[PDB]
Amino acid sequence: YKKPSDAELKRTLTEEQYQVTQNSATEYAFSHEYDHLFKPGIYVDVVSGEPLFSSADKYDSGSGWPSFTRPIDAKSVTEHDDFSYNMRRTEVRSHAADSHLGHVFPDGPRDKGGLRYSINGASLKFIPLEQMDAAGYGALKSKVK
Ligand SMILES: CNC(=O)[C@H](CC[S@@](C)=O)NC(C)=O
Ligand SMILES: CNC(=O)[C@H](CC[S@@](C)=O)NC(C)=O
Repeated sequence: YKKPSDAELKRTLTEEQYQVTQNSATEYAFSHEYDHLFKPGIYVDVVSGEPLFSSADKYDSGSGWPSFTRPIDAKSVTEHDDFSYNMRRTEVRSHAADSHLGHVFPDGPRDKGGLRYSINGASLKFIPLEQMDAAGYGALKSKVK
């Protein structure tokens, strides 16, 4: 409920950020750095800068995309069913900017809830633990492992 026009996004995002978040174009498995990033911090929507994921919940599923057991809060994302490409899938988008993020699957680690949020790295901006104050995310420094 807080998204710019596509033309504004076209001039402010990279081609990969644009195609993934605005056209739901899945990045190639293993292609984004965030697939192999495991440092403390938060992952935010590239469009709104709203907090989406904590480093605490990030894990390697071996899929080739950033994987998380949960969003930072259920409120941060919007999920819906998708029956395209002949599949039953649940798409995940950010709440405020409504960016396409990826999909959620019921094959995540059971000790952490059983869900795998499979997210394009291109849909995210990583904010390191240390920069979280300077960038306005002080109050979430404690969701971070
Ligand atoms: C290759 N990755 C896995 O098998 C991951 C690792 C889980 S975490 C909690 O370290 N497990 C699953 C179910 O994807
Ligand atoms: C079973 N895997 C898929 O359907 C994945 C979705 C990954 S998340 C990042 O949307 N898509 C492809 C094209 O392999």
